[PDB]
Amino acid sequence: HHAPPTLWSRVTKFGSGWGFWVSPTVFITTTHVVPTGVKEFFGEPLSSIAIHQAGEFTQFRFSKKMRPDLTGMVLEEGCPEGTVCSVLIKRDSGELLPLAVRMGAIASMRIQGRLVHGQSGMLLTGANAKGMDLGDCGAPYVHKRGNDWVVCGVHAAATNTVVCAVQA
Repeated sequence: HHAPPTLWSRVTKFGSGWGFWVSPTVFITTTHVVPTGVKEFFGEPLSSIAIHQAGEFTQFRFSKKMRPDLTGMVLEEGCPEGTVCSVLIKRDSGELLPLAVRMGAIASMRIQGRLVHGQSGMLLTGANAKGMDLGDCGAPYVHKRGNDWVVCGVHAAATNTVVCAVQA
């Protein structure tokens, strides 16, 4: 399943990586790419943003509609084992690079001394261009269930194995 243009339009440069608009008001990213010592995100003051973060997953809920062009989509805490997700990687040039990954177990993992609630996966070589393999932290892990796309994690770590941070 190819991610449609509106789905890619949710992937947004943020901090030292990327994040993803789940809805007009909800933005998700990986905690370690979030800038510190700032007074605003996307021009909105801290006092107008509800933060929900843990385990390398960060969610922002803005008090104002920031992306009213978007429908609200489902964010899930990971996905069933064996799901094939696409990691929606974008280059600075705007080139789109969906990377297929076979997902494994949701688990608690220590990664470089930080507690990560995440899901491991293995890149699906057979579903990516030859040689297309491992600043992309925060890219969303998505999959299509029935008629709807679901987001289930944000890119956090890699070595042919990857980990997305997850949160409900």
